[PDB]
Amino acid sequence: ECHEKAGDPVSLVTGAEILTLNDVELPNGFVWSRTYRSSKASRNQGLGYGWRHAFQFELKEVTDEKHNVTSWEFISDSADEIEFEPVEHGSTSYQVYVGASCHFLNPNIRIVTLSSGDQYRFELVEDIWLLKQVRNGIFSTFQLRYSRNHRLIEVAHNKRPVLECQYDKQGRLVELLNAKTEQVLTTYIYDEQDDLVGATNDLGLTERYEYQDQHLIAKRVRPTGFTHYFEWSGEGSSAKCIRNFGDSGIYDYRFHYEGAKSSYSDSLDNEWTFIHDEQGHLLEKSSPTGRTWQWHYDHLGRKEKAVFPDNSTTQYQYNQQGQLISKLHSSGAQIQYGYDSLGKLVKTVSPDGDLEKAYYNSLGQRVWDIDALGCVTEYEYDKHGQVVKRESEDGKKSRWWWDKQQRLVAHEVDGTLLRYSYGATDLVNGIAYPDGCVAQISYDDYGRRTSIRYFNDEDKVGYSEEYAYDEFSRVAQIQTPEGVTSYQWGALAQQEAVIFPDGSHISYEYDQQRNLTKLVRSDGLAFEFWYDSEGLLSGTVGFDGLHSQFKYDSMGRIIRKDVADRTVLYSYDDAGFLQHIKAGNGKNIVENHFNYTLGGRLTLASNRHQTLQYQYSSFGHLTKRIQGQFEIGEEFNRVGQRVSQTLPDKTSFNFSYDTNGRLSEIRFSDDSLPKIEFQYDVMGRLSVTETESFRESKLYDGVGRLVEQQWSGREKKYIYNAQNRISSILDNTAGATHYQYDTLGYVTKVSEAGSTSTFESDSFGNPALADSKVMSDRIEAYAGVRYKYDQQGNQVKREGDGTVQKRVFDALSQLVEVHGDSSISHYEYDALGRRTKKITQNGITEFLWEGERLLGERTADGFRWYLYQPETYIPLAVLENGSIYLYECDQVGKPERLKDSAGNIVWSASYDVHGFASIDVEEVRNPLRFQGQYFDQETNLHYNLARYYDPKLGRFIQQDPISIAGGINHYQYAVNPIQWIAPTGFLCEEGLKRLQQMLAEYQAQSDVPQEVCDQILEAAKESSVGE
Repeated sequence: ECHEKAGDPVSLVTGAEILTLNDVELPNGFVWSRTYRSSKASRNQGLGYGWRHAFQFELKEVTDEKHNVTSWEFISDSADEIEFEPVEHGSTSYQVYVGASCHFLNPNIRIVTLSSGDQYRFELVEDIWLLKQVRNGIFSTFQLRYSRNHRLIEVAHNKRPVLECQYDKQGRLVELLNAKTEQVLTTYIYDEQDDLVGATNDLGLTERYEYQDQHLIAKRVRPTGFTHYFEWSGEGSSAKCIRNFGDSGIYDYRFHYEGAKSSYSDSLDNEWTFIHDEQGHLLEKSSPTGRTWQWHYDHLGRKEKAVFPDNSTTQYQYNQQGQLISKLHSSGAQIQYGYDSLGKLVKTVSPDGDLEKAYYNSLGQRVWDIDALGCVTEYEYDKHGQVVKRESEDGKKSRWWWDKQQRLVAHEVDGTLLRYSYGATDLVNGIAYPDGCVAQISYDDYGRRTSIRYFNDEDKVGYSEEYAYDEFSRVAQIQTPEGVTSYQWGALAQQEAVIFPDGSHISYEYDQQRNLTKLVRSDGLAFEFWYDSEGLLSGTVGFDGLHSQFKYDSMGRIIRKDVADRTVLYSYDDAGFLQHIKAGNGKNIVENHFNYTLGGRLTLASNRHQTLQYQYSSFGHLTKRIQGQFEIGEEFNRVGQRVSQTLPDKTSFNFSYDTNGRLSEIRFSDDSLPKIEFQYDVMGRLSVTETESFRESKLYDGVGRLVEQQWSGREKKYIYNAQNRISSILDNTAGATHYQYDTLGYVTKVSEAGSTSTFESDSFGNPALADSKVMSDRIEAYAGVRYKYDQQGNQVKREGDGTVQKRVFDALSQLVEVHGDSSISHYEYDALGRRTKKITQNGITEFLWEGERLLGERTADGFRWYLYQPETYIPLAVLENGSIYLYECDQVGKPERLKDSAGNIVWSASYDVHGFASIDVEEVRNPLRFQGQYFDQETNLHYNLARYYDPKLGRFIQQDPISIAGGINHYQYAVNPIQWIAPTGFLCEEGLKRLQQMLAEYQAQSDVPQEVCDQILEAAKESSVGE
């Protein structure tokens, strides 16, 4: 038995049907669900026959005729029973092969700690044990109260009631109140028979249920529609449900029994086999493709060994207490857990040798937390049992404030101290930031968010955002200052269509089993998907072809891509990691080599051009980077911070942190270079950079947008339009630039001098100039330049004004050579996909990488290192020939000015709208154009991390391996290069991130849904492997 689309996973071979539905959900951790069970559907308590809410716990005490108890029965959801033996006071039961325990604190207090991590504190009143505490999480608890009659009412959230039960005089519940501005939420409906028939949700949704003859579910009708039918072949609790009819996306679900095995059909003619023993123990599970899972028990009720489809075994080892002690994998490492006398997880050992432990108080509070890297965290609770401090080592201590109503009044992380304010109900309507900004939220009468309005005093800045929902439960329209966006769902949360401004529409066509089949745009181009019998992506077709194969393994891992020209031939370590990659295109082999240890920490990535060996000392932190003939060390502190990074040039600059755990001082070891100091803002943003000869200060209007920059001799101001876009840039050194955009985010025209520039484009980023010529998505002619592509979709030939340039790549779609008129260049890449050596006519250039960003280079004239911001890719204070040169970057991070510590500027340049830089004063070269971009002059290109960007055309010259998961346009760099940085190539984002942007709700729409996006990301491992 297993999961099916027309219901819930089956819990018994006899055909026990389960149905879990959530009635109400609160956005603070509260939920009210219900569970139905076809088996044992002859008892009625609370709801109808078989229905049970999540707060029904009895803990009965079984008695016999001899006036002896000898048994305590604990009943949980889905009719699960556990038997505990009677013990004396101050002792526990230590139940076997279930992993539970029954602690007896006092004669009226019991604690039932299950294997999940709950406590279930029960209290005796006169003769029966009623549930009083749940403690389903670390901070989420549930308090229960009872009246003179034994009925559950007044459910609370750790201090305060948020729901009711409103029991009826008949003996059931019909309506659920709110205990605060009382209003109907569920209004259960009952017929003359004792069985749940109608739901009648608060928003008007009515879900009907009809039982055939014996309170067994025969049909169910959702409020939107797509009813589901049921048929049975037995009587009573021994009835086997067969032929589960579906109507939304499924149309066939057959179940066949044979007494010893069970076969399950599907709507795509796919059957799974299940073979059980004489009991409910699952022995074998067979897939229609050939994958077989096997289980072997220890003749005690618990599992002992598991066998996967591949030739591997996983064994378990318990103790005399019935808890899981160790789990060992075949030809690998093992995991070891350790519990306390109560039965909660207290210690866990990782396969890499890093232990994680904690401590639980006598009231369930967790204190003295220690992570894997090593950090003592001290928890502090108030009189009401809520964390107030959560203090770690070296700052990183939060602060929480509560009122008489025990509501979140103030929360602090690193010094923000933002305040919250609630309205007339238990919902926060106002947020006050320490910079003066105030964000108000306006809701509707159904408790949903409708409007958000930001406003700041003494500056007159702010905007608004609005949302409009659909008929039943979905979002229909979102109105932002940029524009309006509409959505159309397929009555099953599928979003059949999305509508973007300027008349843009994207349609999604699904198929059976609810799989994304086709994505159609407005111009007729379609992206097609094809799945196999296993539900995985078996093929993809882009807007211009590019067929794929996507071969998988017996465990669910991709083996080869084979996208119409070249396979990758992935080879795994046979333990859970990648080992080898061999790609080929026209007699071109790369032969990458990967080595991994038990639990990560590869420490090795071998290639034909590099070695890339790493070293770890202790606590799981890296301490040595050995790249080719270069060695970089580290001096990680006992608290986890890193200081005194040693370089092969014997520089070894030291770091010094301050309160709240932030970088505050950088002191070189040369004893001749001055130190650079940083000063952050109350909001947590870097504001001042101070040095004896360089003072930089960036200001903010009070909302989170950068407005003014000063460098003690030069000032830059930015003026935004009504659409929250950079409109005017005024530099103190005789400069005024104005931008004008279209209805979308693209730029239409720019004016910087007596001459102006104009651009035209459609709603998909393609150029719409008078001389632009594109076939489907690639540019064939632009500004008199002819581009000749290949079968893959990469710029191969470029014909400009009397100049022809050819480009040749490798089998990994990486540019390896470029031929021109008199300049032939070659490039070398390592196993991580980064450029390590450049061979040109000028000389040999070597690059050193530190993670994802570049760190220094060697141009055969000495050593020069590049420094960046603490947590930003903006370069600053480059070190060369024992001299520090300070940079001056704009709001995007493009270095335009560079000056030594003497008062005179040594490098000056100016950038255009397309990213090209015209240099006028050049004494010290600066090949950095954007954040993480390297500028090649011999080819006049930009290289972020794996792709070449063209500053003249304004977009990349090749498609990324996650093009479908990145955006609708495979060549678009960004919608506008004024507010987007897009580091490391793909995955563009905003350059400046504001804290107020976290309050806005999710857009609930993407270019590709999460499932297909994850399936695409997992299918491309050659570009996602790192450290």
